[PDB]
Order: sequence, then C-alpha cells, then structure tokens
Amino acid sequence: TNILAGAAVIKVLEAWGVDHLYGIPGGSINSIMDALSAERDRIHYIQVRHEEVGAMAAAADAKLTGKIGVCFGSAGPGGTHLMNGLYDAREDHVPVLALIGQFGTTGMNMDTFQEMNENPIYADVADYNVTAVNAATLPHVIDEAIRRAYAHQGVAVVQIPVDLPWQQIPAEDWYASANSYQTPLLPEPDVQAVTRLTQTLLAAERPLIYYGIGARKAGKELEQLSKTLKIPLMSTYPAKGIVADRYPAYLGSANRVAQKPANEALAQADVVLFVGNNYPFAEVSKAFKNTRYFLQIDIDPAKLGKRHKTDIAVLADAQKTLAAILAQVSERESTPWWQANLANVKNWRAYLASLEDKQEGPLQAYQVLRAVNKIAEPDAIYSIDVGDINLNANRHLKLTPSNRHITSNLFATMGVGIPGAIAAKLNYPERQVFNLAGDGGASMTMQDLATQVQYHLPVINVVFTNCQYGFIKDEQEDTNQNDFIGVEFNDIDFSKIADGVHMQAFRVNKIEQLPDVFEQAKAIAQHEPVLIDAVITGDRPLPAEKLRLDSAMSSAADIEAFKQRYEAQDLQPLSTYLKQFGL
Amino acid sequence: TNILAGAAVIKVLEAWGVDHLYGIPGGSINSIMDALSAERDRIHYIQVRHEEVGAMAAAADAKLTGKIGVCFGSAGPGGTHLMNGLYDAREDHVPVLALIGQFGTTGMNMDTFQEMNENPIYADVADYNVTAVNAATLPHVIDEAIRRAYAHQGVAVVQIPVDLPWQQIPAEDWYASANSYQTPLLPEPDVQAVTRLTQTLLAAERPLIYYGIGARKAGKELEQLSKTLKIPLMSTYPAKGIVADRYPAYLGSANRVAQKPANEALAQADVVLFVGNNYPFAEVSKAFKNTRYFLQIDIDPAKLGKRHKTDIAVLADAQKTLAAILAQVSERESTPWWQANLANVKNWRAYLASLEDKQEGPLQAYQVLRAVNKIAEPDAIYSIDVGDINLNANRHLKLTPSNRHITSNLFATMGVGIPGAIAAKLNYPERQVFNLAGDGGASMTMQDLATQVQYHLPVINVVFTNCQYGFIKDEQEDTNQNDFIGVEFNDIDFSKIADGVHMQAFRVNKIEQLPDVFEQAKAIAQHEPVLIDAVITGDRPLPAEKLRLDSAMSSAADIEAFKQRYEAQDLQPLSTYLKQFGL
Amino acid sequence: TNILAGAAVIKVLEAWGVDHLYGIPGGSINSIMDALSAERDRIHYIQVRHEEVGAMAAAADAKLTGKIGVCFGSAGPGGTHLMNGLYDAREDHVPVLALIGQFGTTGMNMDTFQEMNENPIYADVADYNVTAVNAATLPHVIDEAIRRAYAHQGVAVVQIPVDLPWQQIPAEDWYASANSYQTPLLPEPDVQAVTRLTQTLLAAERPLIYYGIGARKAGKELEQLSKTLKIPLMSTYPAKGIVADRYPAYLGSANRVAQKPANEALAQADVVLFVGNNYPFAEVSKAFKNTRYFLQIDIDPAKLGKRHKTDIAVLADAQKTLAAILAQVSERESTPWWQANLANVKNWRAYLASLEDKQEGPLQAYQVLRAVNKIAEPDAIYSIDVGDINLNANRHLKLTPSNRHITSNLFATMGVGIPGAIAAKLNYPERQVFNLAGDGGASMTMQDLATQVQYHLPVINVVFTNCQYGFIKDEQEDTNQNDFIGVEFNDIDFSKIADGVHMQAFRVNKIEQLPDVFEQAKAIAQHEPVLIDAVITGDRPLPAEKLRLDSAMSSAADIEAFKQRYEAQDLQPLSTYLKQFGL
Ligand SMILES: Cc1cc2nc3c(=O)[nH]c(=O)nc-3n(C[C@H](O)[C@H](O)[C@H](O)COP(=O)(O)OP(=O)(O)OC[C@H]3O[C@@H](n4cnc5c(N)ncnc54)[C@H](O)[C@@H]3O)c2cc1C
Ligand SMILES: Cc1cc2nc3c(=O)[nH]c(=O)nc-3n(C[C@H](O)[C@H](O)[C@H](O)COP(=O)(O)OP(=O)(O)OC[C@H]3O[C@@H](n4cnc5c(N)ncnc54)[C@H](O)[C@@H]3O)c2cc1C
Ligand SMILES: Cc1cc2nc3c(=O)[nH]c(=O)nc-3n(C[C@H](O)[C@H](O)[C@H](O)COP(=O)(O)OP(=O)(O)OC[C@H]3O[C@@H](n4cnc5c(N)ncnc54)[C@H](O)[C@@H]3O)c2cc1C
Ligand SMILES: CC1=C(CCOP(=O)(O)OP(=O)(O)O)S/C(=C(\C)O)N1Cc1cnc(C)nc1N
Ligand SMILES: CC1=C(CCOP(=O)(O)OP(=O)(O)O)S/C(=C(\C)O)N1Cc1cnc(C)nc1N
Ligand SMILES: CC1=C(CCOP(=O)(O)OP(=O)(O)O)S/C(=C(\C)O)N1Cc1cnc(C)nc1N
Ligand SMILES: [Mg+2]
Ligand SMILES: [Mg+2]
Ligand SMILES: [Mg+2]
Repeated sequence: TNILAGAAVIKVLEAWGVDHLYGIPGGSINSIMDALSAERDRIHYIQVRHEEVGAMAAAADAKLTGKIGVCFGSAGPGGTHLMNGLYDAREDHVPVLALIGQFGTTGMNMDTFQEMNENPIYADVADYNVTAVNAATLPHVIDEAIRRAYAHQGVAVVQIPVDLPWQQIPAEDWYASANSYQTPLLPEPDVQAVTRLTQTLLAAERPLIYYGIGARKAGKELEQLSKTLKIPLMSTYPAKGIVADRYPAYLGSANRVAQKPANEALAQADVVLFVGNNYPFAEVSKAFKNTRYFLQIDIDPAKLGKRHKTDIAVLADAQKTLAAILAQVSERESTPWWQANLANVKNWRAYLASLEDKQEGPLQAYQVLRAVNKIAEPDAIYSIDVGDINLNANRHLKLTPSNRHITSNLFATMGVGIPGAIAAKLNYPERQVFNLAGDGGASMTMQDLATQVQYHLPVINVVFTNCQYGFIKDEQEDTNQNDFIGVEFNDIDFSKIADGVHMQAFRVNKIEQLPDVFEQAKAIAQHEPVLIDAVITGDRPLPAEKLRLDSAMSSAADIEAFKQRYEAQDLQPLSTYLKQFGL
Repeated sequence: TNILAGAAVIKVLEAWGVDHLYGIPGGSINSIMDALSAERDRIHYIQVRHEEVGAMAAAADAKLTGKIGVCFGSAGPGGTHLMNGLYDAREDHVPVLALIGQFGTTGMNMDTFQEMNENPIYADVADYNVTAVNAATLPHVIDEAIRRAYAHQGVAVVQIPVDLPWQQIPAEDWYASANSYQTPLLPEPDVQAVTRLTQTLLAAERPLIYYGIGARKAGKELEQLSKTLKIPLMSTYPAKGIVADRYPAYLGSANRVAQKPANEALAQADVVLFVGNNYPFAEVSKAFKNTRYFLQIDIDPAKLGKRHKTDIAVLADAQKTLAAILAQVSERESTPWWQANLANVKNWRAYLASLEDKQEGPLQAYQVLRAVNKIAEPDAIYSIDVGDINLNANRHLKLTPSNRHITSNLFATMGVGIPGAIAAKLNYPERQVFNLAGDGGASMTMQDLATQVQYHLPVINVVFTNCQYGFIKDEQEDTNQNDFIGVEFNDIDFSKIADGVHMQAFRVNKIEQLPDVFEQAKAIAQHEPVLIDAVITGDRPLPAEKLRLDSAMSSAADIEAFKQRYEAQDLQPLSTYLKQFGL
Repeated sequence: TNILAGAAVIKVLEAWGVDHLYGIPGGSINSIMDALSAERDRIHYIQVRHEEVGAMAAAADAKLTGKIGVCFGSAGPGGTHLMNGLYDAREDHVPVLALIGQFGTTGMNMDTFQEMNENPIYADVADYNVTAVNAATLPHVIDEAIRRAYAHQGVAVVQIPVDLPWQQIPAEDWYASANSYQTPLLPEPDVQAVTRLTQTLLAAERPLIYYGIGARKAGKELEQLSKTLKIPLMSTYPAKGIVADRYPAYLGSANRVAQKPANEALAQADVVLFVGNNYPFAEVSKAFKNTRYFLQIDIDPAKLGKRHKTDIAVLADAQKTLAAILAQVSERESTPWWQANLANVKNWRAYLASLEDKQEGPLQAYQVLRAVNKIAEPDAIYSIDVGDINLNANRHLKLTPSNRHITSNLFATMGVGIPGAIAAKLNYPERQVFNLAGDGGASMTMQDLATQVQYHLPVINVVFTNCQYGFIKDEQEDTNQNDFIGVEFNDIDFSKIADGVHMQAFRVNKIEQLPDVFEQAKAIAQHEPVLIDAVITGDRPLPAEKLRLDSAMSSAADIEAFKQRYEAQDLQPLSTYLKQFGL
C-alpha cells in the first residue's frame, strides 16, 4: 500500500508535535497545500497576508516554546519574503523549518515562469539547505531538516519541487525520528572550579552579577545570591524579567536599551560574573575596560572568553552552577557598595515614576506604558517591535518571572510586533498578549492585523505614533552634520487601519484619555483583537549611554542642559551615593 | 583640499543622472544619509515605509526609463527587505544599484549588534556584490557598480561600512565614468540571412509573427508587415501595447495570461517568426510542437535557438531586421488563414465587450477595467500587480504605443503595483498613472500608499477585492484533490486603509456605481492620489489554456458547461472560421 | 524511439564541435563515462592524472581556439579539484563547460558516501550553475550551459546525478542549438568621435598607443599607425606578439612583467590611446597620474572609463576603429619624442642581447630562453607557467603574429604550463609547442607529464630550476623586515621525474651545454615529449619597476649597486635620450 509523499511529510510534522504553521499558497507549493488540507484537525495552517510575517511568527513560536517553528513560501517571491524572519531565527538561534515551493522536476532548469535555482538564495541564512529531488526520500529530508534545526538551533530550508508531494510512495517505509528526541543529562559543574570562581567573586570590593537569557532557568538563584552576598544584579535587555523588575538591587541593562544604574555600576565594578550572556556591545563599548577580574559561566564552548579576557570560565549550565555557588556561601553584611547601588536604583525608579505619573497633558510614551502596566495580567506576554519601544519598555514594563517578552534581539528586524503576538496567542490562547510597536515597525507588517481578526486572536496592539523613526532620528542628532533626513514622516492613523481590517480600535493623544481607553481595550480583548494608536510627543528618552549628571565628569552647563531636556532635575549621579556611603 | 567620501559618492550618482532614490535610514547608513541631506536640490531622496517598496520602485524606474534605479537598506534587516525588488530587477534584467548599510570597519567581525558578514546575502541576486573597505576608492566602487549594472542589465550591490563615507579623501582624485557611457552602433543585419528567413516566412500557409519586448522599437514595422503580408500578430503579455490592441489582426498572448485567438492560432501555425522573445512557457507548454519552421530574430547570442529548435536565427536588432524584411516584400492578397483569424478576433472582442458592457448588477473585474478605460488618458502608464489582474488587464486594457505598462514579468512578485506607480509618477509627473492590483498584492505593500500621500504623487489606485488569491484558487481547482486552502480570506476595506494614510478613496460593489466614482477619481488625481476599492465577484475568468468550444476536440457536455460558466455561449472555436474560409 | 539521456548529452557536445574533453572517472560519473565510451570514434576523452589539469587544459583550449573547453570531475573531490582551472577560465573570460558527478537522485540528501549539496561549491566561479533533476531535459540543460558559457565568456557548471544519463528518453525530442550559434555583433565606431580622438592624438607632444589583447585582430593597423604617425607602441604582457617584438618602436609592457622602455615612456606621456586593454595595475601603480588626455577604445561598455577618466571613449571593435584612424591620417615627420624612444629601445635590446649571448659559465634563465629562440619554429606556441618565467619570457621570446602564447593572465594560477601545452598540442599537432615553467609551478602539476607521454603529445618542456619561488623571494626582499621564509627549498631533478613518467629528458647547469641539448630536444619532439631541466642561478632579473640609473632620481651608490647586480653597466635612463633630442 502507498501514501502520497506530501501526506507523509505532514505526518512527519505531526510526529514532531508541530501545532500550527504559516504561509501563503501558490501553484509551486499546492501539493503541500493539498496535504495540509486533508489534515486540518491535527495541524493548523495559518494563512498570513505577507510571508515575512509567517517567518517571523515561526521564529517567535520557537522563542516562546522551544519547539520548532514552521513556515513556507511559494517559489521565488514567496520564499524570498521569508528572509527577515529566517535571519531573525538564525541570529536569535531558534529552530525554524522553512519549506520553499519550486517548479516540478520536469520544468526545473528550463527557465520557465518564476523558475530559478533556489538553493543559493538560502545558503547564507540556513544551517541546512537542500533541494529535494525524490519523493520516497522526502519525508526523511523533512525529518532531517527538523532534527538539524533543533540540534543546531537555527534554520533548516527545504526547496520542494511541486511534483514530488503528489507522488505515491510505499506506505510502510517512511518514518519520523521525533521519538528519539531528548535533552542531555549533564555532569555536575566541578566543585573545584566553582569554588575558585566563588572566591574571586567574594573577594571583590565592587562585584556585579551580569546575566543574559542563558540564565533563564536561574532567576531564583540569581536573586538569592544577590540578597545573601549583597551583590547587585544587571542583565542583558532580553533577560529583563528573569528576576522581577521590582527587586531593589536589579540595576537593569547596559548600553542604550539600558537603565542608568546598570551603566554607572558597570563602570565602577572590579569583578563581573558574566553568566549565560553574549552581550554584543562588550568590545565596541569597552564595557569591561576597568574590570579587574572577569568570571564566566556558559554552556557553549564557542563563548568561553569571547567577550573579554576571562580569568575563570566555567563550561556548565547556569542554574546548576549558580545553585552550586549558593550552596557554598552564606550571609554577608550590607556593604557601602550595596547601599550605594540600592540608593541609585531608588532614585532612578523615582524618576521613571515621575514620568509615568503625570495625569494630564500631551501624551508621552512613558504614560502609555504605565497604562499598559495598569491593565496587564501577571502572566502577560509581550511581543515588542524594534525602536524606541525597546528602550521605553525596558524601563517601564514591570515584569516578573511569570511574564514573557520577545523581540528580534540581534538581527533587530522591525515589524516583529504583530507576528510575535500572533504566535504568542496561538501558543497561549488563555494568556493576555500585547503587541507594543512603534509606528514605523507597525506599518511594515500592518496588513497582518487582518490575520489577528481572521483567526480571532485577541491581541492588544499598542502603536506608539511619533511620526518618526525616533530611534534613528536621535542617532542622526548625535552623529550627522547635516539636517535630519528620512526620520520624520507623515501620520498614519492606525485606528483607521484597524477599522479597515475590521478590528476595534481607539486613537488617543492626551494623558487623561488613557484609563478609559485601556479599560475598554482590556475588555474587548477577552474575545477579539483591539488596537490603541497612541499619538506621542517627539521627546527624546533619556540617553543612559550619555549621562550628564556628575560634576567631576561633565560641565555645569552640560549637566543643566541634560537635566532640562530629560526632566532629570532630581536624578543624582552614582558618585553621590558612593560618597554618601564612604567610597 | 579634501571632500568627504560620502559627498563624492553622491556626486557619482549625480554624474550618472540619478534623479531619485529610495530607502529607510539607520545608524549603519547614516553617513550616506548625511551626504544625501546636503544634496537635496540635486538628488531626491524618497523615504518609503518598507524597503521592499524602494527596491521594487528602483526596478520600476529602470523598466520605465532605461536609467539605473537606486535603492538602499540599513544593515541586516533593511537590506534583506530589498530582496523581492532586487530579484525582480535580476529576472526582468534591468539595472539597479543597491547600497547596504554595514557596521564600521572597527566593529565588523566582532559579533556586535546587527553585525554580520553581509556579502553572502547578496551573492545570488547580484551581478556585482562587494563590501567596500576603503574611503578613497569608494567613489570608484560605486561608479563600477553602476557601470556594471548597466552593462550587464542587472543588480549591483555595495555593502558600505558606515565609517567610510565620513572620511575625508583628496578632492581631486575621484571621478565618475558617466561621461564615457554610450550605446553601440550595430552593423546592418546581413541581407542574405534576412533574405532566407523572409522566403521561409512567405512560403508558409499559416504564418504568425510572435514578438516580445525586444521588439519594443518595432511596432510600426510589425503592424505594416502584418497588414502587407496578411500575417496575424501575437505577442508575449509584456509586449501588449507595442502594436495597438485595436489592430484587428492582433491575436493577443498565449498560455494563461492570454487571449483565445493567440492560443488557437499558435496551435495551427506552420511557421512562426519569434522576434525579441523569451517566452518562458515555450517548452513546458509544448507551444511549438506542431510548428514546421521556427525563425528567430534576437540581439542576444544566449537566446539563439533557446526555446525551440530553430531553422534560421538572425542575431540582430529587431527593428532594423523587421525594417529590412519590409523593404524586400510587397502586398499579398488576403488569404483564408488571414480571414479566419480576423473573424476569430472579432468574435473574441465581442465576448470581452459583452462582459464590459453590462450596466447594472454585481460588480465583476471586467466592468472595473472598462471604467478604467473610460477615464484613461492616451498616454497613461499602468503599474500592474500580480494575479488575476494580469489576465484581466491583458484582455481589457485598450493600449497603444503611447502607453506603458509594467509588472514583475518573470519573478512575478506580488506587491509591485504600489511601488511601480510611485516610480512612474516620479519619472512622469505630467502623465496619468494607475496602480491596478488585487487585494492580496495590494495588502502586501499597502503601507506605501502613505508614500504616495507624503510625496503628493497623484496615482489612481484600483484594488480588485475578491477576498481571494483568485489566481491560486483556480489553480487548486485544477490540480488539488482536497478542499481549497489558503485562498479565501477575510475582507480588508481599502477605502478605510486609504483614509488611514490620509488618501481620498471610494468603495464600490455594483456596476452602476462605477461611472461617477471613476469620474471623481479622475478629477482628484489631477492633484492628489486616490484609491478605488472595487468589491468584485468570485467568478473565474475564462481559461484560454482550457478552451472547451470545439466539438471535434471536446464533448458536448464539456462545451455546454464551459459556455455556461464563462458566459461564452457566443464564442466560436477557431475551427469554425477555418472551415468558413475553406481550410 | 528511445535514446539514453547520456548518449543524447554526448551528441549535444558533438553538435557543438567538441573534439576532446578531460577528466577522471568515478562511480558518480560512470554513466557519462559509459556514453563517452560508445562515442570514442567521434569525441575524444583525455584522462588526466589530476582534475585541475583537466580544468586548466579546458580553459587553455578556449584561450587558443575560441571553442568551449570541456572538463569534468567526480562527485566531491573530483569536482573541487577543478577549481584552479575554473577560476582561470572565469578571470581570463573564456568559455568552459564543467560537468560534476553527483549521487543518484534516490540517494541525494541522504548523507551517503561522498554525497553533499554540490551546487553551492560552484556558485561563485560559474556564470551558470545548476543541478540536473530530470533525464529528458538533461540535453537541454547541457545545451543551455554551452550557449551561456559562450555568450557570457565564462564557466558553466552542471551537477549530474548519476542515474539520469542511464535513463531512456524519447529519441525525437532533444536537440542542440549549435546550429543557431553566433558570436556577438561587432559595434562600429562613431565617425565624429574617431575624428576627435585622432585630433587629440595628433596634437599630443608625447603620445603612446597602449593596447591589450582586445586589439589581437589589429596588429597590422597598430604597427602602421605607429610608423605613419611616429607614435611608439606599448602593450599589456598578454598582448606581446600581436605586433612583432622586432618592431623598433615596440616598448614592451609596463609594471613588473614589463620592459624598461614602456615604464619610462608611460611616465612621460601626455596622451595615451588605450585600446582593447584592461590593464589591472592602472590605478594601484598610478600609471596614468600625469597623463593629460586619455582616449579609450573597447567593445565592452563595462570597461569604458574603468581604468582612468576618458576624454574620448569609443564603444567599438579595435580593428575597425584603428583602421578608421589610419584611413584619415598621413605620414608625419619624426619628432624628438619618437627618436628618444627609439634610442631607448635599442639600448634596452642591447642589454637583453648581452645576457642572452653569454657562451659559457653558470646557467641563467636568459640563456635558456635564447636556446628556446634558437630552436623555435616561426609559428610555435608557448604555454607559460606563473612566476619569473612570465617576466623573462616577456623580455626574451622573439614573437611575431604567427605565434601564440598563453598563461593564467589574471588569476595567475601556477601549474598551467603543463596543461596549456597539452591543450596546445591537441589543437595544433603540427605546430611546435613549448611548456616554459618554473620549478615551483612545474612541481604543482608534474604528474601530468605522464599525460603527455600517454597521448604521445610532443611538448618541449623547459623547467627553470632555481630552488626558489623566485618571484616571491624578490617580493620579500622588497617588503619584509625579517629573514626570507618559504621561498628557498630543496631541489627536484625534473629529468628524473620525466624518466619516472617515461619521458626523455636532460638536465643542464652550464651555458655551454645548451646548444646540443636543445638540438636533441628539437629532434625528439618531432615524435615524443621531452623535458629539459635547466638549473639556473638565483640572480634576480632586472626590476623594470625599480630602475636605478638616473642620477637626477637616484644616488650614485644605488645606481652603481643596480648596475652591478643586474649587469646593467651599459643601460642608460630614458632621460639621457630625452636630453639628446632637446626634451
Ligand atoms: C533595537 C534594539 C537595541 C538593543 N540594544 C541593547 C542594549 O543597549 N543593551 C542590551 O543589553 N541589549 C540590547 N539589545 C539586545 C542585544 O542585541 C542582544 O541580543 C542582547 O544583549 C544579548 O542578550 P543575551 O546575552 O541574554 O542573549 P544571547 O545572545 O542569546 O546569549 C545567551 C547566552 O547564554 C548562553 N547559554 C544558553 N543556555 C545556557 C545555559 N543553560 N547555561 C549557561 N549558558 C547558557 C549562550 O551560550 C549565550 O552565550 C537590543 C535589542 C534591540 C531590538
Ligand atoms: C502572473 C503572471 C503570469 C504570466 N503568464 C504569462 C502568460 O501566460 N503568457 C505570457 O505571454 N506571459 C506571461 N507572463 C510574463 C512571462 O513570465 C514572461 O515575462 C514573458 O512572456 C516574456 O516576455 P518577453 O519575451 O517579451 O520579454 P523578455 O523575457 O524580457 O525577453 C525579451 C527578449 O528580447 C530580446 N531583445 C532585447 N532587445 C532586443 C532587440 N533590440 N532586438 C532583438 N531582440 C532583443 C532579448 O534578448 C530577449 O530574448 C506572466 C506574468 C505574470 C506576472
Ligand atoms: C605572474 C604574472 C604577472 C603579471 N604582471 C603583469 C605586468 O606587470 N604587466 C602586464 O602588462 N601584465 C601583467 N600580467 C597580466 C595582467 O594580470 C593582465 O592579465 C593583463 O595586463 C591584461 O591584459 P589585456 O588588457 O590585454 O587583457 P584583458 O584583461 O583580457 O582585456 C582585454 C580587453 O579588450 C577588450 N576587447 C576584447 N575584444 C575587443 C575588440 N574586438 N575590440 C575592442 N576591445 C576588445 C575587452 O573588453 C577588455 O577590456 C601578469 C601576469 C602574470 C601571470
Ligand atoms: C529604521 C530603524 C528604526 C526606527 C524604528 O521606528 P519606529 O517608528 O518603529 O519606532 P520609534 O523609534 O519611532 O519609536 S530602529 C532600527 C535599528 C534598531 O535597527 N532601524 C533600522 C531598521 C530598518 N529597517 C528594518 C526592516 N529594520 C531595522 N531595524
Ligand atoms: C499568491 C499568489 C497569487 C495570488 C494573487 O492574489 P491577489 O488577491 O493579489 O489577486 P487575484 O488573483 O485574487 O485577483 S498570484 C501568484 C503567482 C502568479 O506567483 N501567487 C504566488 C505569490 C506568493 N507570494 C508572493 C510575494 N508573490 C507571489 N507571486
Ligand atoms: C608562489 C608564487 C609564485 C612563485 C613561482 O615559483 P616558480 O618556482 O614556479 O617560479 P620562479 O619565480 O622561481 O621562476 S609566483 C605567484 C604569484 C605571481 O601569484 N605565487 C603565488 C601562488 C601561489 N600558489 C599558486 C597555486 N599560484 C600562485 N600564483
Ligand atoms: Mg516612530
Ligand atoms: Mg484577490
Ligand atoms: Mg622557482
């Protein structure tokens, strides 16, 4: 007995637990479509309006769940539209399978309609990149692609000539290897190495623990190490929320999508424990230029000593290692360094609250995010686009271990807010989901607001309309000789865009309008998507990478100007607190 | 004395006559931005809302004018968004320069933010693909890119580390080679070869001349050869309009974006003169399977004998060769073959008019295109998206040599309607410009309706809203076993989308609504863009590749069903006319 | 009724006039081998000992005859061994077809033995690069590859799964387009532009005509223009021989594989006519820094203004353009510039003769090449390897239009001497063929001396054994601060290598041994290959790019050291001759 090869391919996807996949049909992929059509009860096809949104959503599925995301594109332009999401998956090292339509084998290499050698298109993005040429082996090739995407934490691409999935193959020969999949059991971190790292950390005068998302399983240990040892915590931006933002010794992140206390403390630290962290600004920003000892914990040999000359680098799991450190230490009394950092954080959080707490007047991003906080459930998921929203969300969202947030961390493709939210709601239909996006990024993927409507995905979309590429405008202010260019543009009314795709929506431009609009949105999103278009000022957010508050470091005139522009009259530099506690 | 390298790069663009260019800024391209900002009087930067639209518009500039189109994208995701337009330019063999942002040379290869080796990304699409590494040679590298894009009729990509354009270079050293550019003077076609081709063509019983856009300069000669010799004309779809559609012996195009008379005549012809033609369906459709002699005229040696075994292939310019044929022939009396084809065309055009001429009821694509015809100026330009609109526009638009029409001919990327119209209006601000697009394709690039508003580009946008990927639905009807999938979707109200980007718009769903809406649109578009969202039926357009009208070829039941579905009761098969005139 | 697809492929090669092709069999290409075996009376397979030699020989075939060269390699390592020859073909812009074995379609993408995705391997080198997936279209794919390689003057690569050539296909369907082949049209010169060019050339005070191999059809015109107008000639190294070396106003080539008079004159010229020339050193050596007017003639628009800004650029065939110049000028009287250059050439040639004319003592390269000249037929063909031999052969070989010489002009891969001579003897069995090679380059392809023996190809191989990479040693002398490294090595006795492959051979180390050995070799090579291993001194050949003879430019100490090292006591700088004639 026989099975169509395409039917077998869909059963391989099912065997691996793929719940949903994204794409747009075409003749060159209609035989995979045909197989999907027969399997609607067991795999859920999501028709997007642009294939980039399918690729981005597949990446987001894997970011959220750790399960492979799946997308497809038709021959030629369908597949090339996947690129921004495939590069996101590559750079954020998450498993994605991409299927690319191709002309049948009888027409390949004939220079027929929309027929090209597609393999070179995907060679750079993909861990695995093959054109299938046989029906009987096609299930194996898909299985191989999936297994490699997982093993190698990246993108597998298969170009499929459209004739193959309509061929009959023997029913009993194909298989999936999902049944073999497992995660490794690791040795203990060695006691001796943990031990010497630990002594160096404890001997420090001005220690910091600086973690990334490799420490995602270690939030409890991080906070308890911090509290017991009196060592402040800082993180990469993506690692926000691993430790609750409310934790009083959480300094935030460094560089620009950053918080003041983290930058200031890092400049003063003598020892940094760098754990589960691949911070891409380390070298270019000279982050560690005056660090005395640099200690690392990472699971990947490729990372050991990568970002700075490392005194001790432990190849181990972050949680297991941090637990092993915790088990060999005990209480230290409060130190001046601890107290100075606590005071600095309190001052900073008072500044952010002063921005949030305005009650009337021209709307700024700060109050919009306060309004999000006010309607957010404790386990909400945030899909965040790319721009000033990363900076502002990093400062204002009040996250805990129960939340998730995703963006395009390293490729930093705009437009990911909408697709990430689609994926979040598909995976977690009982959890509240936000899409927080600037106007520039929302406009790139705006058509796929219709996908939220079509699939009844109750995302709360919040568009930050400044009529700018604000993140880039501020860069031009900093570097460009000549006038601003390409960074200020006409308005788009996203409430009207929403209406056009048949989504309920609101537009607001005044602080006092927020509470009732956000309460209405919270309620609508019990059952249907909603959009809030927040018309915000062009105020530049405080640049944590260009602080002008320390009279030993900056002129009085520069400090006065900084305080004025950034509403920062009550911020004190870290040195004030260092001095207060005798450092 | 010195000049900034970026300033020199902009002067190279100016030297080559580049009027306008497209892109979105980013830090990684802010030094090119800076140079553009100082040169606003002499080069016009168009800020798009998605970089794919900039790439597509650059391709369209070159399709329209023959001048190189220019676009750019920021590092990583800005550049990868260009792909669908770059592949369009490659496949439609038009010159485009693409500039890609990159991290400064001091941070390249550090694994910093959004920093990657960008060169492999563009290797497949590009004729020329380099990463610049020196400021003093950067003007030369841009000059080289332009010169190669022209010479090789394709895409040149330059990745530019952002530090280089801010470096000073000696003022007197750089140059542009635009001053050297010229077009070749060719020899005559040889008299002997033209002569033997001509005899074979004239000896035929059932000749056809089948031209593509390589014959774009030869419309006069084509029509006069046809009339003098009594030889019907057929074309590739893109070659519509080279000879006026009204010409009574213009049969149309073959395959699917096709007209009935062309398919039918081609099946019967004994000799085809294939001129300036690279029809991609030739082999797969067995177009020439019963052609006795196949004659070719083409400028490119790579094309000689490519699509079919060729009896005589003349390497020459199409116009010069067709003129040389015309100069050696004279009047032939009407033949039965001529008369049969004339009769067949009249019957077909009566069918199309019957569809157009309905006055009331549910709106179909056919009447929308009649309404376009009624408001179109004689020299209007049409940017056409990808889908059923190619099929329907091919049949219904009444073009002459004074018109232009463009689509993505071979890559066939959806979304090109909007960008092509932007480019058309930028090049030809005094000419009427239409964007004719299906709902699927319009939705992919809908955000760049805002670019038409921002730049006050008075495009007439007509969206054909069937709530389907209709072209693909019909494919699934033809090939798929299982139910339709991914081809029927929710409505988007493009009048509301238009309102959201601050464009005047209308939505219509009834035939009787068309005249006043189209008259209003015609008037608005004297000064501002406008959009008409035409809600059309799901009726399948007649498939010229699956005709069921000939009782020697098809069952009576199949013919009855075809006539019913396609409103084709009064169409006669070509064989009726052949018989009438004694063949 | 049916034909094997492999048989049809070989028939395509035969239709295109392929006489011989090179490679090494493997399982992965045994079905093409089987088809070759059946066709061995009409197409001739040459089994090489290393696939690189097959690729190099294929490139040399095309360099010599203009006929596409054909090579193949087995899957994986057979094909990757082709690379140095394929890149040679790309860079020297000659047509080559390369066939690459691949696993059968049932085993592709299974990760079986020596099975990989081969398409990305060839993407950079190839103009056309496809994996065949169907037997019936395989003849067309090969035809396409050939037609493109010719039209685009580069490499076409086809990966062939081994099952396809053993499949039956319909006998009637396949064809070759060889019948339709034509070479590109030759554009014609604009008559105004040529008149303006001529005027500028004639108004020059210190003109030069500087041609490359694009002027290979124009030697008569070049020499006559030089004589009529009293304008010296210089060329690219590859263009040596287009005008006979004995012509008294031939200055030679510039840069390093160069002759003194050319460098010196170019530095003083006010007007250069740059014809059929893509000299790669133009910019980096600042060749044209002081040139007032630059006049260019080239067929390729990609070249116009490439190497320097043009004052007049003519997109036309070199011989037609030079003929048109010649036709509008008449005899001009001698000038001071003309006489100064003639005197400089005489002085230079007397130097070279002095080196050649030694009759006893330690053997130098110079006398070896004199001995070559003494046994060389007037229509001899020289295959030249890469290193000091290019420099020395350029100075000493006495070539005329009746000769050919080839090397790897631009990629400059060592090892080409032996394959180029194989190809030359295959294409020109009645012409004398030399392989002139350094010991380093001969070593790299030494095993294919056996191929000359096996096919009874009577090449005269001359190996220049200095026990050095001499060309590179001299570079280290010029740039490196530390001691020589990697450039002096142990001896290989190539007369023993030749004995090992069963080739007659001689080793010489003294000038007085040359005449008898070379006469013996001349006679042996009436019927069989022969090798002369010339043990030469480590003397550095005079560096034409670092002249130290002009006491206005150089210290007496540096002049005296140069004269002593290079036996150049009788050389005078061009300024001596300029001054004699009042310049
Ligand atoms: C517009 C924008 C601007 C940005 N700018 C900033 C900025 O100013 N500041 C900032 O902080 N970020 C910024 N980012 C994000 C930044 O680009 C990097 O993605 C981020 O800093 C790196 O975070 P990470 O190290 O947590 O994650 P990753 O780069 O994913 O690294 C995770 C590390 O954990 C290790 N690992 C994984 N699992 C384990 C385990 N079980 N045990 C141990 N180790 C493990 C990995 O091997 C790896 O080294 C920005 C993002 C955007 C969108
Ligand atoms: C959705 C969609 C469906 C389509 N399906 C169809 C269809 O059913 N039917 C159809 O006809 N098209 C169809 N097309 C277009 C099709 O893909 C090809 O692009 C088109 O048929 C080729 O047209 P062409 O030969 O005129 O142009 P090109 O492919 O650009 O070829 C031009 C030829 O002219 C030669 N040339 C150039 N200049 C000269 C000169 N001066 N003198 C002589 N020769 C010269 C070139 O060398 C080349 O061979 C479709 C397009 C779309 C978007
Ligand atoms: C070890 C080594 C060192 C070398 N160093 C030197 C050196 O010091 N000096 C030196 O001179 N060379 C040197 N070379 C060779 C050098 O690398 C270049 O290959 C050579 O200078 C370029 O020669 P060309 O312009 O004649 O050929 P090409 O680069 O092949 O250019 C031919 C030109 O002719 C044009 N053309 C073709 N047909 C026509 C036509 N019908 N009419 C008009 N134009 C036409 C083409 O478009 C092209 O621009 C060296 C080679 C080796 C192996
Ligand atoms: C234009 C832009 C950005 C502007 C985003 O504008 P938004 O309007 O979305 O956000 P805001 O800052 O105004 O709130 S940020 C980004 C950097 C971080 O890479 N770039 C460059 C960029 C350009 N194009 C794409 C597709 N993705 C990108 N990341
Ligand atoms: C989905 C689709 C098409 C549907 C277009 O839907 P539209 O709604 O735009 O048009 P209509 O037919 O309903 O009037 S046509 C096309 C073929 C010709 O390639 N494809 C495949 C396709 C898929 N994705 C992109 C970006 N471009 C493509 N060409
Ligand atoms: C090693 C070397 C050269 C040394 C050649 O040594 P030879 O011993 O052959 O010649 P000679 O100079 O001693 O007479 S020249 C060359 C340059 C021109 O590229 N290179 C670099 C080189 C290195 N490797 C290969 C395969 N090809 C090359 N061209
Ligand atoms: Mg914005
Ligand atoms: Mg549609
Ligand atoms: Mg040597």
